[PDB]
Amino acid sequence: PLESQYQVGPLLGSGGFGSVYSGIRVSDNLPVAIKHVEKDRISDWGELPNGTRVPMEVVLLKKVSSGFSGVIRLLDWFERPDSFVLILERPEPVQDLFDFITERGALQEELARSFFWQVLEAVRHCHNCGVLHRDIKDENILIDLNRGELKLIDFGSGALLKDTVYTDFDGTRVYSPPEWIRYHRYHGRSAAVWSLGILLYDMVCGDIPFEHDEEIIRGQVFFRQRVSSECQHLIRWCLALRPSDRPTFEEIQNHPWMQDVLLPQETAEIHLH
Ligand SMILES: COc1ccc(-c2cc(N)[nH]n2)cc1
Repeated sequence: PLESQYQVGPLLGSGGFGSVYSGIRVSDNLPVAIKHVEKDRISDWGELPNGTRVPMEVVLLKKVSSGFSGVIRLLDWFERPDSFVLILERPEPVQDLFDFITERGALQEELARSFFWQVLEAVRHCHNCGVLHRDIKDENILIDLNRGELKLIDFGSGALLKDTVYTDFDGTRVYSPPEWIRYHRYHGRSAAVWSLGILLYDMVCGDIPFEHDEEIIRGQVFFRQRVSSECQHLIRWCLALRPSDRPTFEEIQNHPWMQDVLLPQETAEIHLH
């Protein structure tokens, strides 16, 4: 079965998410990523339209895995006695946004605008599909270096999108909102906008704004790099302490800083090639 269908290459990475290997689909030589997740480590379980017991990650990936290239697509999955195996698409050449920022430093605003816009479109796709990611951050964003296209990865901390309060959270603390830190309660969309504010600051400053719980709660934004007034305004808006004071996705995309975005191919030509 799986073992004959795929040629296993080297280990790409491992962590909280499991172990991911580079691979090639034997039928058409297609580049793939093979992700292994131990059953004993899966806390959130769900069921497909048929009713098979699978990790929540598989449920969420199927709901979002269609035509749009802003989310990494689930090609297939397999159940083993003690693990689940996920076959994912693999761009080549690729680099995650964390590694990209680490190597190149703070991004030019034209580049951050293109990247941030693409993340916003990917998050809107997830929400339209009834999926909440819950771990939007530089490490969970892949850059397709040839096309200048960004892809969201790791739906392992995600949930089905709902309009009621969430009282559980297992994403990244430094990207978590003050309402979670203080009350252990948040609403999906406004918590997503907070994490987007953390991500934008990270792109234009080269590092995250807050380290400690006290800083998150105070929510005072200091700029360590030269950043335009419009970009600073948008960041401070996404990072409003009161969830109801944060912009909607529409308000972010209509912001003066978000106007005249480059197309992904133009972005690769100017900044990546
Ligand atoms: C280096 O290429 C990849 C490709 C895909 C992934 C991935 C996708 C999801 N949902 N988790 N991990 C990681 C690395």
